[PDB]
Amino acid sequence: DFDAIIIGAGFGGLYSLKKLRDDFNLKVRAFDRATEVGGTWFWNQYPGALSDSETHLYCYSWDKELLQEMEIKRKYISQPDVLAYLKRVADKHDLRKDIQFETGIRSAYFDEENSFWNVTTENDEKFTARFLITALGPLSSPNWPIIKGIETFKGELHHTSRWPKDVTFSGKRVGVIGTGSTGVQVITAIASQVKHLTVFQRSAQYSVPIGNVVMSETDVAKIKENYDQIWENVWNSALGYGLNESTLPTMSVSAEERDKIFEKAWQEGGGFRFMFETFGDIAVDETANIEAQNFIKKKISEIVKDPFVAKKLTPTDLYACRPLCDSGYYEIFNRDNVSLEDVKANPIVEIKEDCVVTADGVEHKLDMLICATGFDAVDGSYKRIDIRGKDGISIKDHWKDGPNSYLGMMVSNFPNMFMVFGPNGPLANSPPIIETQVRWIADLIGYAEDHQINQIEATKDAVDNWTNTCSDIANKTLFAKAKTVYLYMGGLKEYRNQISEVSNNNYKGCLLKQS
Ligand SMILES: Cc1cc2nc3c(=O)[nH]c(=O)nc-3n(C[C@H](O)[C@H](O)[C@H](O)COP(=O)(O)OP(=O)(O)OC[C@H]3O[C@@H](n4cnc5c(N)ncnc54)[C@H](O)[C@@H]3O)c2cc1C
Ligand SMILES: NC(=O)C1=CN([C@@H]2O[C@H](COP(=O)(O)OP(=O)(O)OC[C@H]3O[C@@H](n4cnc5c(N)ncnc54)[C@H](OP(=O)(O)O)[C@@H]3O)[C@@H](O)[C@H]2O)C=CC1
Repeated sequence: DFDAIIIGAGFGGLYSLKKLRDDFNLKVRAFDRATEVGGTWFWNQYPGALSDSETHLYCYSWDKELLQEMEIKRKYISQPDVLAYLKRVADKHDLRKDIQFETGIRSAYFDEENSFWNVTTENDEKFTARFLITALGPLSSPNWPIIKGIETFKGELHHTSRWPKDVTFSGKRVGVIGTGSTGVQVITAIASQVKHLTVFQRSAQYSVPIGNVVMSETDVAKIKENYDQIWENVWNSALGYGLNESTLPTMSVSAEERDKIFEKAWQEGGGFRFMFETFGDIAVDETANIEAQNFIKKKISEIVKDPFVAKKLTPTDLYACRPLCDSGYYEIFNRDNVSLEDVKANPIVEIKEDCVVTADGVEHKLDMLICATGFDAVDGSYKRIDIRGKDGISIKDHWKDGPNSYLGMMVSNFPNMFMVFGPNGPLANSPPIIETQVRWIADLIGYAEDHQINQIEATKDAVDNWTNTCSDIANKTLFAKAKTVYLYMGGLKEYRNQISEVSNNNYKGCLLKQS
């Protein structure tokens, strides 16, 4: 028996464990398939892996001594350094003694008689707990491209999600399929290391410089001396990225003024900075969105000296989402050892023992093929567990059409289960989201223990209520004319207001059962 079982030992699961064990004195065990803490920062060790958030904000805020001890080496933080940070958190707070590593959870079945969860590992070990905390992260299974003959390739074949140690690039012909955030990071990191690089691009996206520079001891001292105000700014913001979130309409200033504002953000770096510190309506007004696109289009044409390559890199969609972030991506395509293939116009039709074949019949001979082709959607990690709630309803069937929840944390028919960084949550920097959710869930569990209530479940109506306010906010946005509602788009501050009103009003929308 435990009071709570936690699935996952990334950012989300580690603070869940700290909060429930040490602040609410509950008996807790966490599980992870990994051999070490860190979650996605343990699993994802591909070349160029880098935070989107600046280093001083991509971390916990709840341990003030840890903040003052923070290593802030560069403006953004690389994967080995995030992993080392989370390892330090687990060291300082004695967390691993209550984490069972190398242990996958195969099933969790709710026992309506006892009002607790029966949790079974992949090695048939059974544990019981009143509450189930699912901290599964935003990514499900690695998505491989479905291409005839991929199994015949005899060279090195790697998905970015399983990047092996000891990979060497010198002298090799390498291909990369995929040009999302991970593909851009990999391509930028390895182009100078390989004999030849072929990029297989299905859809060009916009990318802005990230501006990753070293941090002087003075830069760092200025942050740490003001850290309380910095976090207060996070909690009162929509995105939690430390931005000065603009209200200025894009088309309310002159062309010369507009160019200077975009250039300012371009030089300082960051994708959210470009989209939301410049002007206030780029995600809302079609004309504003096109102006932002055209700024980046002009940059691509200036950086990439061959205009035919520049055209291939230039996105074609009418409206644009938030741009990627890079450390020298477009410059890569000026190199003599880089070839860009548009596989919308010239699709991949076959992989053979030594090559990728495109529809023009060209054999692209490769020593190594890197699939930066992404992951299944967030609800996949839930459906990959055999989770059965009331009446034995499985989460696979409950979410057959997509995920739906209350506040991003509670699922109807699944009592005493609480999601951390689950579907239908806010779009903001993730550590502040996870801290917000862990603290709300722990307060709810604490109120349960005080009031002797043993079953907490959100109602069908509350879920539909949450789905509607997500739909209503999203429909003021361009993001239907671009690439169930997966995200609450009201921002971090309003999300915290939303869940504060629920807890202040006796957990409206939650069925509470007393024993
Ligand atoms: C390179 C990179 C940069 C990023 N930068 C940012 C950024 O700047 N800002 C931002 O907001 N987000 C960013 N993200 C995304 C987000 O911050 C991370 O996904 C975040 O660390 C998620 O933490 P988590 O604990 O919620 O999930 P994860 O770190 O994904 O941890 C989930 C864990 O659950 C375990 N698990 C799952 N199913 C089971 C099971 N059945 N049994 C046992 N264990 C299981 C997994 O093994 C995994 O270890 C970035 C992601 C990457 C890859
Ligand atoms: N640094 C990071 O990696 C971070 C990632 N994230 C999130 O993590 C998730 C994963 O990012 P990423 O790993 O880049 O995965 P993405 O899904 O974002 O991009 C996948 C890439 O592979 C291409 N692709 C997929 N299938 C095929 C195919 N069959 N043939 C050819 N090309 C294909 C896609 O092209 P198309 O566009 O045509 O499908 C796209 O270019 C995203 O949701 C991202 O927002 C968030 C923060 C940081």
